[PDB]
Amino acid sequence: ALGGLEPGDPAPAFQVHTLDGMFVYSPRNESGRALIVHAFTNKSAFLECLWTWSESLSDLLDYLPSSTEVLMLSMDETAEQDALWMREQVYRAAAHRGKEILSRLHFSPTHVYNLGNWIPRVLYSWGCGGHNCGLGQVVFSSPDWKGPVIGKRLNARYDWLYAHWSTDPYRLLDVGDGCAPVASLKGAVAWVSEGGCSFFTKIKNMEKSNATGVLVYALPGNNIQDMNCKGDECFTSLHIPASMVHFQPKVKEALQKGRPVNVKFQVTPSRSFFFGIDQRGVLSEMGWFLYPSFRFMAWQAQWFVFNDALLEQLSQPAVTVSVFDHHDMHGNAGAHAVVDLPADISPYDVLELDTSLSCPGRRDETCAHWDHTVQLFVCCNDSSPYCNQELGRWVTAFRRGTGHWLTDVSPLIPLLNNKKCSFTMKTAPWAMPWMTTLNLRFSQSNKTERLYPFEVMPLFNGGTFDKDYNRRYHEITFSIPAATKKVELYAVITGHGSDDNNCGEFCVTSHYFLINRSINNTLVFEAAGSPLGCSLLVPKGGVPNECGTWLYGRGGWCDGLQVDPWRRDITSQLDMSGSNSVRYFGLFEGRDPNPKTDPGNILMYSYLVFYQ
Amino acid sequence: ALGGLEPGDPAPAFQVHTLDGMFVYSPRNESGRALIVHAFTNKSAFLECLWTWSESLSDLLDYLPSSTEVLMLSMDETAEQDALWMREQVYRAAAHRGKEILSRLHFSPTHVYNLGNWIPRVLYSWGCGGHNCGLGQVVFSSPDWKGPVIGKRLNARYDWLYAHWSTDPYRLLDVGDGCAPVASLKGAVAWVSEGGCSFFTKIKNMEKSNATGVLVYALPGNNIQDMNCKGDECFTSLHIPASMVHFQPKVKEALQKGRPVNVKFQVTPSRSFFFGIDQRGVLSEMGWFLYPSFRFMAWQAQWFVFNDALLEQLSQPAVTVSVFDHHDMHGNAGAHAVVDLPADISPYDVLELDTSLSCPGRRDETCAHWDHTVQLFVCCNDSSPYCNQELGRWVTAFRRGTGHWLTDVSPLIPLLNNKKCSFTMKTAPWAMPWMTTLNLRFSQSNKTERLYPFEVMPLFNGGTFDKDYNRRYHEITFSIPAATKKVELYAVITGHGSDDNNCGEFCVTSHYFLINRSINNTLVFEAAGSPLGCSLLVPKGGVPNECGTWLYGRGGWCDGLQVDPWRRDITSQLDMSGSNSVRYFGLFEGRDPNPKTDPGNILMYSYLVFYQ
Ligand SMILES: *[C@@H]1O[C@H](CO[C@@H]2O[C@@H](C)[C@@H](O)[C@@H](O)[C@@H]2O)[C@@H](O[C@@H]2O[C@H](CO)[C@@H](O)[C@H](O)[C@H]2NC(C)=O)[C@H](O)[C@H]1NC(C)=O
Ligand SMILES: *[C@@H]1O[C@H](CO[C@@H]2O[C@@H](C)[C@@H](O)[C@@H](O)[C@@H]2O)[C@@H](O[C@@H]2O[C@H](CO)[C@@H](O)[C@H](O)[C@H]2NC(C)=O)[C@H](O)[C@H]1NC(C)=O
Ligand SMILES: *[C@@H]1O[C@H](CO)[C@@H](O[C@@H]2O[C@H](CO)[C@@H](O)[C@H](O)[C@H]2NC(C)=O)[C@H](O)[C@H]1NC(C)=O
Ligand SMILES: *[C@@H]1O[C@H](CO)[C@@H](O[C@@H]2O[C@H](CO)[C@@H](O)[C@H](O)[C@H]2NC(C)=O)[C@H](O)[C@H]1NC(C)=O
Ligand SMILES: *[C@@H]1O[C@H](CO)[C@@H](O)[C@H](O)[C@H]1NC(C)=O
Ligand SMILES: *[C@@H]1O[C@H](CO)[C@@H](O)[C@H](O)[C@H]1NC(C)=O
Ligand SMILES: *[C@@H]1O[C@H](CO)[C@@H](O)[C@H](O)[C@H]1NC(C)=O
Ligand SMILES: *[C@@H]1O[C@H](CO)[C@@H](O)[C@H](O)[C@H]1NC(C)=O
Repeated sequence: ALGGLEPGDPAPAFQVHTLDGMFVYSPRNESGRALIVHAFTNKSAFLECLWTWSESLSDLLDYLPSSTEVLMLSMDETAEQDALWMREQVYRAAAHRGKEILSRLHFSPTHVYNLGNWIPRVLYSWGCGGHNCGLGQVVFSSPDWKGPVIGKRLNARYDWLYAHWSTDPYRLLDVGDGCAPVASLKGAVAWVSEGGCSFFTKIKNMEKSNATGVLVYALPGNNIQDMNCKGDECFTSLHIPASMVHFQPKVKEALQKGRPVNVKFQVTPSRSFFFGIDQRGVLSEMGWFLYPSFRFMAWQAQWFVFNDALLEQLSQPAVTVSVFDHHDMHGNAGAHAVVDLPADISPYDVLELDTSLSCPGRRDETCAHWDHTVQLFVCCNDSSPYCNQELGRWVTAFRRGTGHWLTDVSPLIPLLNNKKCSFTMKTAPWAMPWMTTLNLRFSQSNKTERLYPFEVMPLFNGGTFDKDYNRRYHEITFSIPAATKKVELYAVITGHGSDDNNCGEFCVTSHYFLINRSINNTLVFEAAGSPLGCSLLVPKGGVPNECGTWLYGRGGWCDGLQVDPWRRDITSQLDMSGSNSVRYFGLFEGRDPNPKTDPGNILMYSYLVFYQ
Repeated sequence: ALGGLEPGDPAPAFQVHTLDGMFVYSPRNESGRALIVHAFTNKSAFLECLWTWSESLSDLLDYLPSSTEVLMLSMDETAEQDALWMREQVYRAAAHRGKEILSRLHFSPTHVYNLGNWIPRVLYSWGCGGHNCGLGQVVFSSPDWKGPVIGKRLNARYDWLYAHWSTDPYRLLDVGDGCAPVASLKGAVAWVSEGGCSFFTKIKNMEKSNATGVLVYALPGNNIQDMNCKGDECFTSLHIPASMVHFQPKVKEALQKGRPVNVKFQVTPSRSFFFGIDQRGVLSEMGWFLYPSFRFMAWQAQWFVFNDALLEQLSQPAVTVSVFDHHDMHGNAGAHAVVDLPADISPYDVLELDTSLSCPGRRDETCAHWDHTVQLFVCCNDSSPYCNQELGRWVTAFRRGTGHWLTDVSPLIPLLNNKKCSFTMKTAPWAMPWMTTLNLRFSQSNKTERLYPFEVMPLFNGGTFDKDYNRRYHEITFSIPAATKKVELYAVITGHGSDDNNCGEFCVTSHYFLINRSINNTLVFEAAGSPLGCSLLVPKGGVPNECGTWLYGRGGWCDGLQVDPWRRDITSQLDMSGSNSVRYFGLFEGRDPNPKTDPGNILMYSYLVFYQ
């Protein structure tokens, strides 16, 4: 019944009533605007802050694409008033700003249990149970009270306090504002009031007072806020959890009486608050929301656009060779396959890889909970140096299986020196299983002065980022073959791990390919270490709304995205008729690395390509 | 997260608050009382009638086992009052009756969105979308009204009106009581008021007035009722649908004004209203509810008991041989396998078959929507008559995959005359795929005077139930081998199809095995044709709450249950030293069948077994 209501299936047509009229969705054979259906409920402080926080509304008005529509439903019994409240909030935010986006926003006062469509089934069956998704509740219990008092809570920013609450009951002690250290609480959760001083200061003072946790209650008539640091506050690390709730007269009266009070934290599973329909009418999951900002939706929308632009590229003329079709990957072997390439790949001067790393199930919940590198090695002649050489590199997403990327690896065509070859896609041995689908697309460029690769010589590999990292690399002297018109450097470099300086994965590390000991060739990961360095690559293929730190700018790569190779032309630098020398070296802050604890890692694959 | 929350997985421990105290469920290594969790919502007239209809409460108080517990939650915002209302209704029903059952009923005033447990996830993810499950709603729309009016509706009894509503909009005409024929409505749904005359009379008069449907509105302050016939009314067949709703002043005022009024019918998907935990802590689906009566729960509970009693039997000492392990079945081939039986099965005088017919997925929604016969044939020597002979017969359930039966087929042991044999489980070729798991259990009986079968001779087969049915059967003359102490008749007979007399599947047909033309041997399907003939076999293995007419008493079989063979001893009738004659014949009402239209079918497999 109702057809397929799982990710990847088409979205059946439907009709809804809204303050502006009848909103009708009908599948089309063409590509149109993507849709985002959002279900709002007053029982979650996450959505309340989403719709009340000015930053979230500004992000929605600014970063939302111009080719996306949003529909809002209310699962609460006050849907009629809830829709009007949301519309008023949006209009007030858009005041003295753009107003075209309003035409793409629709608010349905209809009750969820009266739609008469397939939407409630999707909302119920697409349960999130993850980051900032799932009603977080706080239960206050006292012997005097005949029953508990249940309220909403919003956990602090994921990037500030990594400590998590425990299901075991806690105590509760009144500490007023909480920004002045007290004698001691003896492992009793603090009951503090927002305002007066800083939030970070409150948490720090409570931790210094021997407190297992803190609970900020908003003053009457106020709203919950997202707890986060500001500059100097973030360097300091706090090892206790915290959350913000509303004000309850009962707990205050009990504390004044001196009666014991206990507090418990729970996560009640809820219904999906977001689900998207792609530009082609395909149902898609919107991932997780790390913190209450509408930006997470916009990024998802951006991805949809890219996906469409991707699906148009694959439809173009090209010779397709399928290597993997949902082939399972896990362990050392990973995914091994053997293919028979066309008889003659010489005319094809362009080679691309279309890759899709999905999970065993359609839903994202059945995916790996970590990001692990993936490498594609190719072997066509064991008696040649090209065997087991890396052809492409990718990075998995945090519990997402919608990844679909296209990478240009044309200069590595000479590695395929045999009509029959073997391809091995490998990841971390201890990684959870994945399902890889890979296709090689051969094509001829539109360039008039077409050039064809004929030789690929590996230059240097990676290694541990230690003080001896640059001591293992020696100058390579090579002579250029005749009938050569162009020389290129093709290097795939990625830093991993953390050290005293958080280097490797979050390091601004420079890599130099000195040529003829006379000219530099620099690759720098400037975006590394930035809070949102990897958030700008979603239009380019990055998978957004991942269950992890997918926003941090990494060194040379990003989560849920292929590693775009670094290609440089050095035909001018080299002496086309004579010998040349090349030497690699990596540096940090302009000096060799000196990691005293937990040294990082550098995975590199470098090649020198000669064109006819 | 939350472990496995699908059918067949264990139920994690949990705690809930109720008017009587703290209800705690903790898995145990032993077997205890089964549990039934029911979610109630005021938005469904089905549950409202369930909790307001006296018949349903009486059925709950009478047929509910004494080893079952029921917990009730309310998904509505009035849970506190809803639980008290349910408790008051139950107590009033139990007045002047038994009160022990009350100790096994618990009512939780806690809101569903505040449980803090795994129950809401199951309720949301176990969507029903089927018979009398899924909010049936009626939408009244008029040009004068700025918005539609949505109300609850309860479709008439499934066994009375098979006509179904259409998603297309209808009209609405006021016809008062509706038990007096009018001029004509011209394909306009009738708007009638309950009371004054009979419901069947109202529907008949409306159909005679050229009406596409009828809608009964209950008087203000009244409640919806289940539409059904009474004796003479049921013989007559009506080809239009009908439903009962509440009274709306707006539609009445509009009709008085003469303004056009349109009515539409929809089915909004909802959350699961019932889910059960077996005696061993395994989550189990409760199937569908054909009409609003609590009996459907009780039957399910009964099944649980049987299941436990079944699982204890399998744990007993026995030689187990697995033939199928979730082997797929579909098409003509069905499921074919080859097994190597023990070296010597002579000492094992008892042979049983443990069978489980599940679906491709754990959920019942992925199951076949029809009941189809299943037969197990065995071949051990192509040069022997025993090849391709039937060993066991089963009947699938309407969209249920919890079937697990144990059938005694010991007299058919001689069919296994070779250590290696081939087993073929076959169903209707056009049937949806199933997954069969079969095990043969050999055991030695506790009887002191043990007897061992050594010869099985087929006697007669089935055929089409026509006037020539008995003309194709001739007397079989057989001589008994020496060293024989007992002779048995083992016949598996099943009627199928319908005819002018509804014979075959719903026929009281007698089968006679005349022996030596001197003594009868009668098998009669007395329960055939009864409304609840097959409802009494749930404790014996019948799968209850099927998506079909599983309550009707069939001829010699029942839905979701094995066909228990008919075994009779005739050692006295036969001349142990001499020849004997046997002749089969089937009769209806004491006479040969004379089906003028759509003749039925009789599937029979008969054997004469000789014991040492
Ligand atoms: C190739 O570059 C290296 C490294 O210099 C880096 O880039 C410079 C522009 C500057 O930012 C340095 O701090 C970087 O480390 C050159 O060798 C180094 O040159 C620097 C001065 O630029 C000197 O202090 C170091 O001792 C040199 N050696 C090292 C770092 O090992 C090199 O000269 C460049 N090649 C050329 C210009 O042909
Ligand atoms: C075996 O039974 C048949 C069938 O009789 C049936 O059972 C009877 C008790 C009675 O209910 C009949 O109406 C049933 O049909 C006997 O043969 C028939 O006997 C009936 C009278 O009982 C007679 O009218 C029929 O013509 C007979 N023949 C038929 C129905 O084909 C038969 O005699 C029985 N065998 C015995 C007693 O040894
Ligand atoms: C969402 O729920 C919160 C929490 O109940 C509501 O917050 C209330 O807001 C009103 C209006 O400012 C205050 O008077 C109350 O004191 C607040 N707390 C309560 C009622 O507990 C909030 O209004 C709700 N939002 C919507 C749109 O209904
Ligand atoms: C379930 O919903 C129905 C339909 O709304 C309620 O029926 C109402 O019952 C009251 C009390 O007898 C009447 O006064 C109303 O006229 C009825 N119809 C309405 C309100 O539309 C019924 O009470 C509800 N049950 C519970 C337990 O809340
Ligand atoms: C916290 O407890 C520790 C236990 O070792 C104690 O040394 C310390 O002084 C306490 N700090 C307070 C009460 O601020
Ligand atoms: C590998 O290359 C060598 C080069 O001498 C060639 O002789 C050999 O046949 C090649 N092997 C295959 C399997 O193509
Ligand atoms: C119903 O319509 C049919 C159309 O053939 C007509 O013959 C019949 O008289 C009508 N019956 C009524 C209006 O009762
Ligand atoms: C079948 O039975 C016959 C009886 O003569 C015997 O000769 C033959 O070997 C048997 N076949 C098998 C496969 O057991």
